[PDB]
Amino acid sequence: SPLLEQLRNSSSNMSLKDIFGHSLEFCKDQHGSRFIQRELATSPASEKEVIFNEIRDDAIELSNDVFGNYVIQKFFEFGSKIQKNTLVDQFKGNMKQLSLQMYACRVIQKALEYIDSNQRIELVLELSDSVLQMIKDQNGNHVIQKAIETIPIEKLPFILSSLTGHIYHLSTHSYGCRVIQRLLEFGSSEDQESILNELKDFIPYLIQDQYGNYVIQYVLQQDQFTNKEMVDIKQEIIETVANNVVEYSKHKFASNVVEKSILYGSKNQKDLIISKILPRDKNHALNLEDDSPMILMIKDQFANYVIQKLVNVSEGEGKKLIVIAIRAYLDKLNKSNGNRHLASVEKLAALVE
RNA sequence: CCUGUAAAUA
Repeated sequence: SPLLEQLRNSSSNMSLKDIFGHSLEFCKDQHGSRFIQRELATSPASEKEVIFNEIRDDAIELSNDVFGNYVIQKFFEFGSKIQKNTLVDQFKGNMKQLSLQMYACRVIQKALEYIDSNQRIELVLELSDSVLQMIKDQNGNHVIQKAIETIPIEKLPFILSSLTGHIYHLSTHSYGCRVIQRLLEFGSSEDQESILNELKDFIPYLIQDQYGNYVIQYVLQQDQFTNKEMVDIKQEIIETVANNVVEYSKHKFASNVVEKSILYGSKNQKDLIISKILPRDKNHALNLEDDSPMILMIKDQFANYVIQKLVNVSEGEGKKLIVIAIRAYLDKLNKSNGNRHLASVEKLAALVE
């Protein structure tokens, strides 16, 4: 169409008043769309009204469109109350469907950010029986997370109530762990208790899972300002990591949990873990065996990071023994003859010097 | 080993 051509072969520019014929067709076009987005951020109310009153009947369709969905979003960002209310009233009865669409879910997500608190819950209530389905969906899990971020959890009882029995499963799912992380962050002390109870028998599996290990890390980085349940669970995580320090350190996923353990654990919790790897004295340190924790760790692709980490978080008396042991390991390999130049040794080398 | 993990748009 001619107007679209007058746009591209010119970018004395056009403005929103120039396209009163062809807004919908401008919105469904990539270039037309970026144009409208740009004008909406700086146009007076009158020009915004004219565009809106023209495309409003096709809001749902635009919400689903690859290029149009941004134009709908800009109306939540730069729109008037009257305009926002109108779009919301077109969403009523359609939450689930929109939330599952690849593009419209982005509009829904933007809307929750901008509409009034009552309209948020009003829309989200439509998902009250589809929560599990929403969390497993590639598009719906983000709407769920957004809902948790924008609405007070007291207004969202149906989220957790739909999850009980499924919490461990979800904590090892790709999307489930994100939601779980949000429920914990934004949940009441009781919600957190309900969640941590379904996990506290499975910390070993969680620590070594490709998704669950993030849930563990999130619990580890909490402070003792939190509830009675966090404190206890944070201890079982430390205790469990203590009992397995070496094997976890050599684990692709669990090695990250050991790092957070020693990074965010209390003075005692930390010493509990380090006392598993520390050479007994200045002598053991100078002459370690190839099967001592330290050495098994220095030589491992994942464990070397946990060693580096220990160097940093180490107190004077333990730090002392750790450094000398590392220095010693470089010597042996250095002298006797193939050449390695491994990055893990290079890293330990310099940071010691 | 120039060393190591997670989600839907132009």
